[PDB]
Amino acid sequence: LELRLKSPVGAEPAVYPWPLPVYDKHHDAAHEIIETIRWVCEEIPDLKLAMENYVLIDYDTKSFESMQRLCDKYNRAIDSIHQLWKGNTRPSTGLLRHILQQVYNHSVTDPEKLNNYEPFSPEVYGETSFDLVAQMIDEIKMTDDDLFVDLGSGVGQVVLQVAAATNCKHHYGVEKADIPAKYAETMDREFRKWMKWYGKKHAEYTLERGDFLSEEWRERIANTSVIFVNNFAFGPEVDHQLKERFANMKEGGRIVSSKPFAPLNFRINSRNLSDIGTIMRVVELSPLKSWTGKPVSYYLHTIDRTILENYFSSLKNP
Ligand SMILES: COc1nc(N)nc(Nc2cc(S(N)(=O)=O)ccc2N[C@@H](c2cccc3c2OC(F)(F)O3)c2ncccc2Cl)n1
Repeated sequence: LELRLKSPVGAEPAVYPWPLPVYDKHHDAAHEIIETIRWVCEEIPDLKLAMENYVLIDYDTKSFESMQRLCDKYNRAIDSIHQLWKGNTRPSTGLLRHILQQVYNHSVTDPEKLNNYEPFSPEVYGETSFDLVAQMIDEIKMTDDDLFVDLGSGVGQVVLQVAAATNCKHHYGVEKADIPAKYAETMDREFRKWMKWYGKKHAEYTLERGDFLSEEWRERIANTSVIFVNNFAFGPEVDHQLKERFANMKEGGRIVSSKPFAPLNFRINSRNLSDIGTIMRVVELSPLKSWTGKPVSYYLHTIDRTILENYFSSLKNP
């Protein structure tokens, strides 16, 4: 009582039990199977030739026999292609969206347990966050010298997306809450397994449980080159403590957030020398400035102590 999908790169097969797991009101494992097959067919043109036309539309998700026949036809077509080949790149954006959703559906079995009613919740990642994170990746252009940290990483979705798209030395996700941090452990295993199944490359990453406001995390923030933080619902105290942590970052250190940490129009004077605006540039970025999603904006902060230095030089030399 199971369905098996052979890996296009010879990794362990994907095994699903029957009856197939139900994900949410509108998605299930049956549709994930058909979409997986269709993605592999795009990835391998020979496979599309080896597979008969009708097979990827003439199926019945409510029938074991029909689902088994679909799986069989794909498995046999993958077998002939492996026969032809007898004789590790980053995933495309479309495949990655599919992989992240697949990883989530296999990891977060109980969605009520998450208790996230907020916008940008793990449950709606594909609809809201995925495209926005992709636009953010294109805008900040990270290299192998960069270290990326998502402060309050939930189930680790942003970290997985960034690790699958960039060549940062390392990507970290830190989450305090027990339930998301526990789900993140499964997300991590499911992501590595599925990426191996597709034969797709990703950078090194770590998902960990912890408080980003802890003593251990003070020096970790100071050594981070790119911080991602959804500070939208942060209270003044968490916001205050975070600014203190950012104050130890290196020149050129960057912070990508949902609310700015300093005003966009900050003008250094004698009365505001204690403000974070004295040591960081801030710009409002928006995909609307070929975006067709929500009219969102995000904030890029760049550590630059010359703001403070130029002010002191202006006072000594008028
Ligand atoms: C508006 O309602 C709302 N409620 C809550 N709780 N959080 C937010 N957050 C929020 C608000 C706005 S805004 N400025 O248009 O109001 C815009 C974006 C977010 N969140 C984004 C996010 C946060 C930080 C840096 C970002 C970012 O996206 C980025 F990639 F561009 O760089 C998000 N967060 C968590 C996971 C995935 C994603 Cl993608 N928004």
